[PDB]
Parts: sequence; structure tokens; C-alpha cells
Amino acid sequence: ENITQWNLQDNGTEGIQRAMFQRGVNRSLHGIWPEKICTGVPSHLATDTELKAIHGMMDASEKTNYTCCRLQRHEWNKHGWCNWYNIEPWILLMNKTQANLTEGQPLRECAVTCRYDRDSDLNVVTQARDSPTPLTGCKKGKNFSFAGILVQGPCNFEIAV
Ligand SMILES: *[C@@H]1O[C@H](CO)[C@@H](O[C@@H]2O[C@H](CO)[C@@H](O[C@@H]3O[C@H](CO[C@@H]4O[C@H](CO)[C@@H](O)[C@H](O)[C@@H]4O)[C@@H](O)[C@H](O[C@H]4O[C@H](CO)[C@@H](O)[C@H](O)[C@@H]4O)[C@@H]3O)[C@H](O)[C@H]2NC(C)=O)[C@H](O)[C@H]1NC(C)=O
Ligand SMILES: *[C@@H]1O[C@H](CO)[C@@H](O[C@@H]2O[C@H](CO)[C@@H](O[C@@H]3O[C@H](CO[C@@H]4O[C@H](CO)[C@@H](O)[C@H](O)[C@@H]4O)[C@@H](O)[C@H](O[C@H]4O[C@H](CO)[C@@H](O)[C@H](O)[C@@H]4O)[C@@H]3O)[C@H](O)[C@H]2NC(C)=O)[C@H](O)[C@H]1NC(C)=O
Ligand SMILES: *[C@@H]1O[C@H](CO)[C@@H](O[C@@H]2O[C@H](CO)[C@@H](O)[C@H](O)[C@H]2NC(C)=O)[C@H](O)[C@H]1NC(C)=O
Ligand SMILES: *[C@@H]1O[C@H](CO)[C@@H](O[C@@H]2O[C@H](CO)[C@@H](O)[C@H](O)[C@H]2NC(C)=O)[C@H](O)[C@H]1NC(C)=O
Ligand SMILES: O=c1ccn([C@@H]2O[C@H](COP(=O)(O)O)[C@@H](O)[C@H]2O)c(=O)[nH]1
Ligand SMILES: O=c1ccn([C@@H]2O[C@H](COP(=O)(O)O)[C@@H](O)[C@H]2O)c(=O)[nH]1
Ligand SMILES: *[C@@H]1O[C@H](CO)[C@@H](O)[C@H](O)[C@H]1NC(C)=O
Repeated sequence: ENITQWNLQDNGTEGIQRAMFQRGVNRSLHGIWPEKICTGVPSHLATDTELKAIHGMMDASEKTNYTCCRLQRHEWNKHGWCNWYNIEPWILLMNKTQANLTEGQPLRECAVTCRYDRDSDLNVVTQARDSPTPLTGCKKGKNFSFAGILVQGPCNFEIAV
């Protein structure tokens, strides 16, 4: 099964999370990851015109001012081509995932990486995914802030349940 992961806004974290805060973006798709990682010559080189059709996904690179298409192309190259075989169904899934993320807090949202904010005493979530996973930078016993939404645990749904 595919892991869907995304970035969340945080002015306290340099890079994409800061660029997101400035542009009023809450969630920005990082990738959709099957188990197979692509290696070798891609079956199609992704174009800027193709990658821009993933609406609302922000590049993690400062060089494009956090727009398009360094991260988008990296994702196609490392996780896309050998798994989707054709760019069209891949762009459509990526664009639809971002459209869903743009609507707000997803049904399943689990913290991946945090920046613990001493001032607010919160785990400000900087990256999240649709399934639970071991945490990075999340302070034990502290509540979680997912682009402004306060959650008591790492997920917004019970994982025992
Ligand atoms: C979003 O997040 C960013 C990053 O943390 C915040 O930006 C910081 O804001 C503070 C407060 O305005 C800045 O502090 C001031 O730094 C001055 C020196 O800055 C240097 O220059 C580079 C730019 O080339 C900075 O990026 C570096 O940080 C350098 O250190 C410093 O001179 C200044 O002091 C003066 O003001 C204070 C009061 O604010 C006085 O008490 C003091 O005596 C003196 O007069 C500040 O300390 C900080 O530099 C900014 N950081 C960055 C990386 O940009 C934003 O505030 C956050 N935005 C929101 C909306 O919350
Ligand atoms: C989770 O991630 C996996 C990838 O690991 C996704 O599965 C891929 O889904 C895409 C569709 O979104 C599939 O692409 C289509 O593949 C057709 C050929 O596939 C054959 O069948 C098996 C799978 O049962 C493959 O493994 C073989 O290699 C076979 O070749 C292909 O013909 C088709 O292209 C046609 O349509 C497109 C437009 O839709 C045209 O552009 C094109 O010219 C052509 O007419 C698609 O490329 C892909 O096969 C799937 N890969 C695997 C390994 O299963 C899941 O969908 C993801 N699921 C979720 C929920 O995220
Ligand atoms: C975007 O969100 C919609 C709505 O939650 C998802 O659509 C659901 O898909 C499942 C099957 O995967 C259906 O059983 C539901 O009926 C659908 N709901 C609606 C309201 O259409 C969709 O899968 C999401 N897309 C992606 C790519 O994440
Ligand atoms: C980004 O997320 C924040 C936090 O959930 C959203 O802000 C909420 O917006 C509603 C309606 O505007 C207010 O009633 C709430 O008080 C807000 N919550 C907080 C904590 O500020 C914001 O709307 C989202 N932005 C986008 C573009 O979807
Ligand atoms: O979508 C992204 C890509 C990168 N990073 C951050 O930027 C760091 C390094 O930049 P790079 O190795 O991707 O070039 C990553 O380890 C992570 O801390 C993100 O938060 N989101
Ligand atoms: O299945 C995956 C793929 C990637 N990552 C993490 O996401 C970041 C970038 O993945 P990538 O999209 O560049 O491959 C890396 O820190 C990597 O550890 C995962 O946790 N699981
Ligand atoms: C991409 O998603 C947007 C919503 O963010 C939607 O308006 C558009 O139709 C989608 N593009 C497609 C389906 O090619």
C-alpha cells in the first residue's frame, strides 16, 4: 500500500513550511509512495507543463521560490514512472490528492516530523501522512498542532481502534 505524505505550514521551520505560512497554504503534498523505488532511465521525462498540472503542490526548493518543479520531478523520477508507467494517471492522482488536502484536515492525518514550540508548549507538525509511523522531533507528552488544529495524540483517529 501507498504512503501519502505532505508538508504542513510552520513559520518556525525554514524552507517550504515557512513559504507555506507566508502564502496561507496549510497542506502541500510531498509524495505518494509505493514500496518500489525507481532506478535507471525514466520511461518519460516529466515536463514543467505536465508537473504544473498538480495544482497547489509546492516545490520544496528555494530555487523556484517554493513553486514548481524540482520536488514534483524528483517524485516522478524516484517514485512515479516505474510504478504508474504513464504520467497522465500519475498527475491525476497527485492533483486529486492535493485537491483533497487543500479542503482541510484529512480523515487520517498522522504526524511524521515536528518542531516542538517551547512558547506554545506544542508539537507543531511539519510533515504528516495517512498512517502512523515512528516520530522525529515530537516531544513526548505534548499536544500536536497540525497547521493550527490541536490534536492530543500523533493521529486524529485511534490506532488501537
Ligand atoms: C516568522 O519567522 C521568522 C523567522 O524566525 C521571524 O523573523 C524574525 O523576526 C525577528 C523579529 O522581527 C528578527 O529579529 C531581529 O533580528 C535583527 C537581525 O537580523 C539579522 O539579519 C538577518 C537578515 O539578513 C536575519 O534573518 C537574521 O536573524 C540576523 O540576525 C536584529 O537586529 C533585531 O533586533 C532589534 O529588534 C528587537 C525587537 O524586535 C530589539 O529588542 C533589539 O534591541 C533590536 O533593536 C531583531 O532581533 C529575526 O531576524 C527574523 N528572522 C528571520 C530569519 O527572518 C518572523 O518574525 C516570523 N513571522 C511572524 C509573522 O511571526
Ligand atoms: C498505489 O500505487 C500503485 C503503484 O505502485 C498504483 O497502481 C498503478 O495504478 C496505475 C493507474 O493509476 C496503473 O497504470 C496503468 O497501467 C496499465 C498497465 O498495467 C498492467 O497491469 C498491471 C497491474 O495490474 C501492471 O503491473 C503491468 O505492468 C501491466 O502493464 C496501463 O496500460 C495504463 O495506461 C493506459 O492508460 C493511461 C491513462 O490512464 C494512458 O496514458 C496510457 O497510454 C494507457 O492507455 C496505466 O499506466 C498501474 O498499472 C498501477 N501499478 C501497479 C504496479 O499496480 C495504485 O493505483 C496506487 N493506489 C492508490 C490507492 O494510491
Ligand atoms: C479524495 O476524497 C474523496 C472523498 O473522501 C475520495 O473518494 C472516496 O473514494 C472511496 C473509494 O476509494 C469511495 O468509497 C467513496 O465513496 C469516495 N467518496 C466520495 C465522496 O466520492 C477519494 O478517494 C480521494 N482521492 C484521493 C486520490 O485521495
Ligand atoms: C488553514 O487552517 C486554519 C486552521 O484550521 C484555518 O483557520 C480557521 O478558519 C476558520 C474559518 O475561516 C475559523 O473559524 C477558525 O477560527 C480558524 N482556525 C484557526 C486556528 O485559525 C484556515 O482557514 C485554513 N486555511 C485555508 C486556506 O484553508
Ligand atoms: O518536501 C520536503 C522536502 C524537504 N524537506 C526538508 O528539507 C530537508 C533537506 O533538503 P533536501 O535534502 O530535500 O534537498 C529535509 O531533510 C527536510 O528537513 C521538507 O520538509 N519537505
Ligand atoms: O516510503 C518512504 C519514502 C520516503 N520517506 C521519507 O521522506 C523523505 C523523502 O522521500 P522522497 O520523496 O525524496 O523519496 C525522506 O526523508 C524519506 O526518509 C519515507 O519515510 N518513506
Ligand atoms: C486538479 O485539481 C483541481 C482542484 O485543485 C481541479 O479544479 C482540476 O479539475 C484538477 N485537474 C484535473 C482533474 O486535471
